[PDB]
Amino acid sequence: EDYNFVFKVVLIGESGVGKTNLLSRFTRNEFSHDSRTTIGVEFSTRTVMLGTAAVKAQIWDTAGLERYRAITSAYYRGAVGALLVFDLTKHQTYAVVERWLKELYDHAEATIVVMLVGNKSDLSQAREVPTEEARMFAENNGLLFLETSALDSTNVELAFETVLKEIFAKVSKQ
Ligand SMILES: Nc1nc2c(ncn2[C@@H]2O[C@H](COP(=O)(O)OP(=O)(O)O)[C@@H](O)[C@H]2O)c(=O)[nH]1
Ligand SMILES: [Mg+2]
Repeated sequence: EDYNFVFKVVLIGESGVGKTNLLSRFTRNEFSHDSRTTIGVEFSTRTVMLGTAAVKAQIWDTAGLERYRAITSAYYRGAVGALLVFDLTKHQTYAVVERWLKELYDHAEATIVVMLVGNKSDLSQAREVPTEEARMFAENNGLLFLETSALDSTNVELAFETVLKEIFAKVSKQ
């Protein structure tokens, strides 16, 4: 229980993109295919060293994020980070990224650090979203960017640590 900050980081994007498995990989180094999940919303935690600061990352996840729900407001409330995940082998999951941003900014504060994540990079042979295209989008929209694989661990820790360093930088100036 050595930590100085608690950072709430929510995972968002279409179902099937890998959000639950980015959580499990980062927090438990685990990867399932059909994940046992509780009803509604959950989080898992991981303490991370940022230089000499101890930060407790609170990673939030759910299966039904969906604007009609009463719970959406509470889900986003107090979030200082977000990973907006798409499946790089499914163009459709990336085509709705703008819509997810809008949903996110209706409920999160503008200071939230957002990373656009292209997941399933181990399947880059079957890619439908050029890295360059996704990268420019993120730059035009004030989003950090990375491609990850929750399956092969590529960039998962880096994804989370980059968001967390950006949050810490930011909140130090608040
Ligand atoms: N090849 C590959 N499959 C993945 C990856 N991440 C998740 N999956 C699979 O995609 C499916 C959905 O992933 P899940 O974590 O439940 O996504 P969620 O619906 O966004 O929470 C499951 O079969 C996962 O095992 C990845 O990085 N690579
Ligand atoms: Mg899930």
